[PDB]
Amino acid sequence: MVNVEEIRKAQRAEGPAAILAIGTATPPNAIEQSEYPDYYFRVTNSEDKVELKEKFKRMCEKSMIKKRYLYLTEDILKENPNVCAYMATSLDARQDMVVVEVPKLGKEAATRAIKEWGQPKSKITHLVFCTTSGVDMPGADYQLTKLLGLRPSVKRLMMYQQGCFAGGTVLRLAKDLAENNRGARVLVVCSEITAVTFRGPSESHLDSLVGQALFGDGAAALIVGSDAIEGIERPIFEMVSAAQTILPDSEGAIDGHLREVGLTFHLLKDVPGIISKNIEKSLEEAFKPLGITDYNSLFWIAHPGGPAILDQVEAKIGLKPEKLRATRHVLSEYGNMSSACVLFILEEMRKKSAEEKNGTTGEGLEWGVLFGFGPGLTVETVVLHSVEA
Amino acid sequence: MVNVEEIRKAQRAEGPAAILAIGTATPPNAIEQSEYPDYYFRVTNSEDKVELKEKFKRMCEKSMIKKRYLYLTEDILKENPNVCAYMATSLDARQDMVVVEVPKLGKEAATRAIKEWGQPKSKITHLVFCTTSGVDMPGADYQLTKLLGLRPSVKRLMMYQQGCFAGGTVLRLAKDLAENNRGARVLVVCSEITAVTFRGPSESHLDSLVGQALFGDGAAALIVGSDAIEGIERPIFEMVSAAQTILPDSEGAIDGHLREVGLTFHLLKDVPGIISKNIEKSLEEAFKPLGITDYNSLFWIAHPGGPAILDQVEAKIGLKPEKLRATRHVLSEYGNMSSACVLFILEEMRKKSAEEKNGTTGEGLEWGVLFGFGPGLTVETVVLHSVEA
Repeated sequence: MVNVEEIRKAQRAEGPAAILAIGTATPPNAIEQSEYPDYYFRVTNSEDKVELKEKFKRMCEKSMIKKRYLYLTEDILKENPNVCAYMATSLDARQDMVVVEVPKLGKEAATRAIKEWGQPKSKITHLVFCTTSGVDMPGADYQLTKLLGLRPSVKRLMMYQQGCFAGGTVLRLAKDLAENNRGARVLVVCSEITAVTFRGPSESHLDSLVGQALFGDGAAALIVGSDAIEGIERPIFEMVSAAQTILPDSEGAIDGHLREVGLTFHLLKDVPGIISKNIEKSLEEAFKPLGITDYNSLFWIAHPGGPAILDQVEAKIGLKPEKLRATRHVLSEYGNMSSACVLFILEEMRKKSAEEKNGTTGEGLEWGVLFGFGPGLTVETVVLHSVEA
Repeated sequence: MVNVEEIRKAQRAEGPAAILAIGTATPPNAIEQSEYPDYYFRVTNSEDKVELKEKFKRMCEKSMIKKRYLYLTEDILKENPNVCAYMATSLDARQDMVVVEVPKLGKEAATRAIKEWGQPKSKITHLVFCTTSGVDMPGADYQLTKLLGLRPSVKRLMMYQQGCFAGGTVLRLAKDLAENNRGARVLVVCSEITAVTFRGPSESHLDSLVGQALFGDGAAALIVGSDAIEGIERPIFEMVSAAQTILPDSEGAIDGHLREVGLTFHLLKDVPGIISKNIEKSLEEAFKPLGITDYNSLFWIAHPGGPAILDQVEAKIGLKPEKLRATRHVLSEYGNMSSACVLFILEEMRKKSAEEKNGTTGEGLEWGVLFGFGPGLTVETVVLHSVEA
């Protein structure tokens, strides 16, 4: 009767997966980085710590961040004083905020992506939801499904407690979902809210302090699919390959623990040095098979974990000073939004390329690379193809 | 130069994903269910609550569970008295146990699966790790990678805080990973440790009490891959399709929150009734395309959330009394091991089928169905194809 070989050929999709739409959203309130050290040491009641404040001023001035959007307001902090301490029990209060706000912000981003896409919500077949802020059952994927009114039977993948590399991961995931399933349209959402990590300062833990200087909130959403319907859907970027690796002997370079005091962060040794030392190996594995050896001929998307990472990668690889313009722009305007960052950078890049009338969505270039960096020292490497503009 | 269309055709695999190996592992200590009511009310210092103890006795006697394996021993509870209270802050103590024990147990199962597979560990290209017990960064996937000595560059998917349906989810995930990537061999691990949910009894929360009667520990591992190398690798079950849906108007049927007191569980209304009312719709969606309408002609794997779910599905669908033998056997010998359960049942089924000299790994039958049930009231439905013996 029926053969699994024929079933398999019919159920799989045809060509490479493409990003068909992008949307972004942030909390309403942006705080200027120039103002943040005064603000932070005030609402954490740490004005006594003059030495520490001077270090944090340097951190914020060095961050190359102009502003960040933050769900956490002074009013919310007044209501939650255990969140303001370096270490006070506050996991429940932080969860109460984030289990609601993460899918809410994610919905805002998704609605925008779906608007650009222009297709009925009912055509979405898959949902990949990613966050590093909070956990619950059922998860944020379920909540977003309900908020948006997606079909029941949407195939969901809930990616919790992922960390900063996961912008690459959700792309790796959506690629396989879209390419292996003929009519698949994958909604991808990364939604990040720093209420789970915000805390007061400790002179014993300066690395936690740098986190307070860098992390901001935001959500990004994509529609990903193979075999775009002509005249109706329009690819923006196509995916070619997606890799992931653990950088050698980088054990506790970036750690995060979910405790009674919320999510703690540890950031040790030469994270910028570790990434810079190793990144060319990931470049070569990705591009040597394509016959590409000049990395300046690529359009670049890198997770802006901090400006020192970008600077040292640029110096190591010998990138022209403007290659990381898009990445530095979202670092400047949004700060480090963990997993969502890299997707904001894709949006920045295709918008700027259009306004500057480059020939393609990737700054006029054909091939590009997207990097996520995060705990494990994990690096995600996605090879992208631009589309003619 | 090179065209992405040809690259795509070369980089994807040919046939359907197959389970190539199965391994399981449990903590060393099993507690007889006949002894559990006395034990539990003793170590939680609740012997005063005679009324509640009799209720719990009814629960354990009704559970159709003979024993469970438990990482938590009386010695560990004595060292962690805040875990024994119904409500005491204890998340840190539970995380400390589970962030270590979950990948440790997973490694045991994985080593067993790899032994059966018989191929070098270095041939593993992907790792899907699933747990509902604890979260950390980097995750249990990173830890398992380090424990097993997998290649860096193994492509990892860390599935946290998933719940009891996730045995289905990891199959759904591994299917797309294996089928979309030509040489891919996917290590799948589900590892579940109930130290995160163990707590004392409360007459105000009887639904928490049923969890104390049902949940046990365990880990299961699979190797999944397409295009098995003939004479070297041996498919056990092949995957045909994988679906996921949210049962209508089942809102708070199964909830779990991760709080300062650990993981709390809420289990409301007629979970068995909700599942039974809706399950034929998932059967029909899965099997109508294959021309199959007699659900007794399938080999069955169902998540044993409780014996009432099994009994009511059986009655509703009109299943022969022996169809759920394999599922009921692992319920009896292991209890409810959340996401790992369904994988233990696959192992039971193919082992029993072999010892009974049935014509196939699925009790002599060609087609089968695997169900995962969990929060959202989510049901995962996987269509399986057995292999000749």
